[PDB]
Amino acid sequence: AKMAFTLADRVTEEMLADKAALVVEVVEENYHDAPIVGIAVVNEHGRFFLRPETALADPQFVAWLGDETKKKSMFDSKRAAVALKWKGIELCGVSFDLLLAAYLLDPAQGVDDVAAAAKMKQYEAVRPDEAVYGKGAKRAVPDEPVLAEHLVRKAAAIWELERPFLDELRRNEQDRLLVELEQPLSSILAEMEFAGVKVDTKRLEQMGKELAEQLGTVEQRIYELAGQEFNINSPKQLGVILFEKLQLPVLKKTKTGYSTSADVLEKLAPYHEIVENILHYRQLGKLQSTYIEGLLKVVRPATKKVHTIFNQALTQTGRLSSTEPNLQNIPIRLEEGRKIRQAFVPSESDWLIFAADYSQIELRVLAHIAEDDNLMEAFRRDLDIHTKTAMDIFQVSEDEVTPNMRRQAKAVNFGIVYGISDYGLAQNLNISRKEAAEFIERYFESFPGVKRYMENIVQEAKQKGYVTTLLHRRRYLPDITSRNFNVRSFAERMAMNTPIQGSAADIIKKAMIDLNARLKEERLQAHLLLQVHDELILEAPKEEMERLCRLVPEVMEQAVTLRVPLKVDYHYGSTWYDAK
DNA sequence: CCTGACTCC
DNA sequence: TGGGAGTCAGG
Repeated sequence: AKMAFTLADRVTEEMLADKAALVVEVVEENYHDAPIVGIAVVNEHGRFFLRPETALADPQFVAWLGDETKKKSMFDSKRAAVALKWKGIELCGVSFDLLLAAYLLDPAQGVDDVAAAAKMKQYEAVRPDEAVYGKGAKRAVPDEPVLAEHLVRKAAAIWELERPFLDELRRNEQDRLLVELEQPLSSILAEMEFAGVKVDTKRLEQMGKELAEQLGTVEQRIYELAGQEFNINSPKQLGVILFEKLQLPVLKKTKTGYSTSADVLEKLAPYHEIVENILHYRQLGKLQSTYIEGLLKVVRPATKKVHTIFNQALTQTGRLSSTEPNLQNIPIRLEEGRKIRQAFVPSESDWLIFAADYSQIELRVLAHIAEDDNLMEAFRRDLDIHTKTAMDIFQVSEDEVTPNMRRQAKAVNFGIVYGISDYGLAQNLNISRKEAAEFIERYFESFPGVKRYMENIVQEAKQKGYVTTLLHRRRYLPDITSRNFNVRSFAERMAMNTPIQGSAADIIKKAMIDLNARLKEERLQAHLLLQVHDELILEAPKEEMERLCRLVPEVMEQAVTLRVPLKVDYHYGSTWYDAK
């Protein structure tokens, strides 16, 4: 705990070396248009702290930040990059991101500050951010000498930890996953977040006004049916109405009381008509609270854009997540909610939304990894995979598959990927459990390679302690040999599912990198707006639709080569709603 | 604050 | 007794 550093008043030349650890500190969790509170640089020549007002107005330092040949090691470079974009400054030459390095080494550690990464290599000459800034209403930037030391210690940590982290990644055969996939993707996500998505607020506000009316009507219908007013949004009060007043059967309990889950309420419809009304109300209520009000609260009013933050270092499987607002859970399944998408529009006149989605990428990945002959052959023929499973399960010709049979078979196909049990499948489909069990037993008899994969992958997890994806992402599963059935079983389902979900994540991430390259190469104005796990959303001048119709699916389908084809569907239109 | 509701993949 | 997420109101 004896670290010399220079608290500089102006920028000097020795601060602009062609390799440095750089800290551009943004303390607000949402870094969009957020203040930069301080800057640290550590390099061959020493350690430096700079005041943003100085350094970000210094044409020399700004030149250095944007010089691609001046290499920077950072932690969470996307945060710095975006915060600098809001200040009108370009950051290039980031060659190492410790956040992403830590994430690839072990997603379970939940590393979100430099101290937590440093802990992976027993480096303790740096403090947690929460310790320096405090939490909640106590959160605050400390006095300059304290801030400065903290920023410098974070930079010094990055400086000393780069080699050890790269050394383990390389030993794990994950170094390319970092340098050629995650770090390039970070820059692309930075572009997407900063560009944002334009919102039709007049349309959203009108929809909210009508929703309020409808909510009120449904609400009063519910009180009439219930014979009493209560808070419908309180599972506790609801549970009293349903299971005590109306004496409906109790199908499930949770740790706190009667369950009122959608699954449960659906099964109560043969008993009382009120449950259907209540489901409708809770649906409409979430629309109003989250997709009207919540969304309007985060729109930047002068530009009418919303700027999500894609968390790249959070999920245990390699997926992104999306926050403040979450733009990866915009309604689509019910027409009532789907119309929310009418409010998501192009950012320029005479532009259109272009949405491209992988068809059944998880099942194609399963087919590939399990190398199951019958499943691979179906995909090579582009036979409807749900129709095919229905034929095997029910043992019928293709022309005998009722839409109900296909409905059930779809539930089987997707459920196998999550390790569904017969209980779960019976409840999902609301069918006989004896029958549900027979569906699963017949599925594995028809796709024996999948059965072998599920057995082999759990054996692998037990022997190695972790499972891996196509592009060498890992997930450690230290509970896989627990003597406790629930704990062990959950870990076995993670072993089964993670190579599937995680490889699908790998593939779309690489597609984004390849797509951006192709877009720039061809000087197209089109650009990415969102990723939604197995979907990519873009906007572009209307003139460019013809090109994207060929280019986007092609790049997505060719991202990796599997033993089965990848297939991508696509649509475009005047709003996200219309891109279907 | 957690829990259980809704939303998405 | 179904894998991975985030936000919301109620309590």
